[PDB]
Amino acid sequence: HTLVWGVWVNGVDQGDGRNIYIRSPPNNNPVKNLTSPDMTCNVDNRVVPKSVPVNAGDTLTFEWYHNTRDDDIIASSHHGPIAVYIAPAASNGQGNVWVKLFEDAYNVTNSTWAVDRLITAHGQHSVVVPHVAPGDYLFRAEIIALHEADSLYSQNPIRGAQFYISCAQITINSSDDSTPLPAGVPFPGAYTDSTPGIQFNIYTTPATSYVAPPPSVWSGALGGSIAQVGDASLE
Ligand SMILES: OC[C@H]1O[C@@H](O[C@H]2[C@H](O)[C@@H](O)[C@H](O[C@H]3[C@H](O)[C@@H](O)[C@H](O)O[C@@H]3CO)O[C@@H]2CO)[C@H](O)[C@@H](O)[C@@H]1O
Ligand SMILES: *[C@@H]1O[C@H](CO)[C@@H](O)[C@H](O)[C@H]1NC(C)=O
Ligand SMILES: [Cl-]
Ligand SMILES: [Cl-]
Ligand SMILES: [Cl-]
Ligand SMILES: [Cl-]
Ligand SMILES: [Cl-]
Ligand SMILES: [Cl-]
Ligand SMILES: [Cu+2]
Repeated sequence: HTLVWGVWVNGVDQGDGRNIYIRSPPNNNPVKNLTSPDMTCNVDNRVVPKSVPVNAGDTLTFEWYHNTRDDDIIASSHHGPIAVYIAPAASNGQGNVWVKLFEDAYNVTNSTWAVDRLITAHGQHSVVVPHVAPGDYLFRAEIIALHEADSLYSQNPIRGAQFYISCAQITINSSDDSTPLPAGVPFPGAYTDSTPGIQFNIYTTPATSYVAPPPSVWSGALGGSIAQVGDASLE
């Protein structure tokens, strides 16, 4: 159970975005139904009044939290991967529009899942804004918590993989459109019961064995990381 508080751009806090430039749901409950429209941008998908201005090559940092800003972020039990996708705003997230910019699952060196390092990063993880067409976009940040992913929600609705999905409204201003956005995947639709990484037992399978759900990261993606860029406690 975790939500996005806001974003930073090039290490500068853009301020509380909840229901402002983040299409925030009313609480931190997970989405579990892979076929539901809630898979797109969570349970309250509507246009919010602001869109964060960025340029290609900028660092866009999502900041997550549990109950209050810069708290425990997400429960430590929620081991799992993190992804970020992009789609044009005009889609409203519908169709085959979502392009993957970032994926982190398990890091063998450090023996840590993406979620583990998200906590250590005070909720912060980033992508570099790609050289796509200037305009309005949705950035869909997705945490998958696997602590009940031994089961399938479709089979047992009290268990299953848990999705913490947040959509940020981002306006790309300066960009040469040298890497125009390719075809994407639909949400709901891309993840099914047979998809690698949706049904997995973290308690008996080695994490080195884990395969995150496709699609793969777009070759035009410019970078990303799970790491603190800024100190909220000084805000
Ligand atoms: O169900 C057993 C599993 O519980 C996990 O903890 C979650 C609780 O089940 C869940 O009810 C609680 O929801 C809280 C939420 O954290 C809080 O922010 C909000 O204000 O109130 C909700 C209650 O309405 O969330 C926790 C995770 O934070 C354990 O993590 C898991 O190991 C255990 O198996
Ligand atoms: C999952 O979502 C589908 C598509 O909206 C819906 O028809 C179905 O009833 C949902 N499942 C549950 C258990 O609510
Ligand atoms: Cl839970
Ligand atoms: Cl659900
Ligand atoms: Cl860090
Ligand atoms: Cl550019
Ligand atoms: Cl579907
Ligand atoms: Cl980065
Ligand atoms: Cu939770």
